Amino acid sequence: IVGGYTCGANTVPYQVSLNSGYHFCGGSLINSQWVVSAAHCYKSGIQVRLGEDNINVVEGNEQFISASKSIVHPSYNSNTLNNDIMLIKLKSAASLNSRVASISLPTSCASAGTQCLISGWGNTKSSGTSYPDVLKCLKAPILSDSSCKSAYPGQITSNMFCAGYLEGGKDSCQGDSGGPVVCSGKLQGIVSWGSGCAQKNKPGVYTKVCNYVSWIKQTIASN
Ligand SMILES: NC(=[NH2+])c1ccc2[nH]c(-c3cc(CC[NH3+])cc(-c4ccccc4)c3[O-])nc2c1
Ligand SMILES: [Ca+2]
Repeated sequence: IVGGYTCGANTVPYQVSLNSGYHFCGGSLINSQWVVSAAHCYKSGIQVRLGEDNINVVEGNEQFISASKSIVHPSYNSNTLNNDIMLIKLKSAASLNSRVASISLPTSCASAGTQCLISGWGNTKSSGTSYPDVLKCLKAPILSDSSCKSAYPGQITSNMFCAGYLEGGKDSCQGDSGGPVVCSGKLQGIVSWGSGCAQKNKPGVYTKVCNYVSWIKQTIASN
């Protein structure tokens, strides 16, 4: 997260860290046994780490659980990143409390101007790499589809939306991929891609979760 602030320990209880010997992507807990992340974060050997703040120090509240299976959307396109969503089923259910809790799926899509909270342990530098130990937060608005398509002509599908600042300086970045974009208590987006990080007129692009709620429910119900 570039231009954000320190969230504060366990203030984003649905945020998870996908780990393979190091933090490589974020995710969101949607129930005690399932996590939603981005398809491009897929790899084998994933350990889901819940209740984290400092990902380099066991401070208490952490729950490390292996993923039993990862389900990448069948229509995920790695070249356009269209349908960049994946579901991860945990080997055992997580113990939910105040520090570890799930976030609700939306019943309707959000409108432009909606203010959302984006969080993660990704790069905090737009020009260089600086990865944080604790969780960073950024409040950002959803931009209009016209501004988004104007910024990324021919690359935005109906399953994506832009959020952020056109002036640059505040944005999600590498390492934040797969993590949550929560607006009015509902998971509306998944950090997916962008051109650089926090560059002027190149806002972040997010997977539009409201377009996948029935797919998520049907997939969870049959697995
Ligand atoms: N500006 C943004 N809002 C933004 C958001 C998410 C991003 N994710 C990435 C990203 C970049 C790379 C390096 C490509 N030269 C790799 C990954 C990546 C992470 C895990 C697995 C595979 C790729 C990214 O998510 N850049 C990103 C930029
Ligand atoms: Ca920790």
